[PDB]
Amino acid sequence: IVGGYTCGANTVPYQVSLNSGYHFCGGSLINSQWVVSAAHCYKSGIQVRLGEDNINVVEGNEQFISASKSIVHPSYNSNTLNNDIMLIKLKSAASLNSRVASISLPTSCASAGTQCLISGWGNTKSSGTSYPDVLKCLKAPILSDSSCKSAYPGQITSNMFCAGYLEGGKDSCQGDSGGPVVCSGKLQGIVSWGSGCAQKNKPGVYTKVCNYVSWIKQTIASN
Ligand SMILES: NC(=[NH2+])c1ccc2[nH]c(-c3ncccc3[O-])nc2c1
Ligand SMILES: [Ca+2]
Repeated sequence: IVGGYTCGANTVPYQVSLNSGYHFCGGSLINSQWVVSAAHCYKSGIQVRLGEDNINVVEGNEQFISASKSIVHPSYNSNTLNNDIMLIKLKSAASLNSRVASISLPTSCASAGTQCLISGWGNTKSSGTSYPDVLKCLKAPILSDSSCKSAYPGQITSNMFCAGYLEGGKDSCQGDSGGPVVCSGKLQGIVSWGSGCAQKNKPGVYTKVCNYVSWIKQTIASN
């Protein structure tokens, strides 16, 4: 997260870290056995880490559970990143409490102007790599579709939305991929891509979760 602040241990109880010997992506807990992340974060050998704050120290509240299966959306395109969403089922359910909690799926899409919270352990520099130990937060608004399409002409599908600051300085970055964009208590986006990090006129692009709620409910219901 570039231009963000330290969230505070366990203030974001639905944030998960996807780990394969190191942190590589974020994700959101939506029920005690399912996590939603981005299809480009897929790999085998994923351990889901819940109740995390400092990812390099065990401090208490952490739950490490291995993933039983990862379901990348059947229509995910790795060249356009359209349908960039993946569901991970956990080997055992997580114990929920106030430090580990699920986030709700939306009942409607959000409008531009809505302010949202983006969090993650990804890069905090736009030029160079500086990964934090603790979780960083950034509050960003959803931009209008014209500013998003004018920024990435021909690269935005209707399953993507832009959120961020056109003046630059604040944005999500690598390491944040797969993580949450929560607005008014609902999971509205997933960190998917952007051109560099925090660059002027290059806002972040997120998977528009409101378009996958029926798919998520049907896939969890049949697995
Ligand atoms: N500007 C953003 N909001 C953003 C978000 C996620 C990213 N992930 C990446 C990224 N991911 C994997 C390898 C290199 C990257 O620059 N760039 C990213 C940029
Ligand atoms: Ca820790």
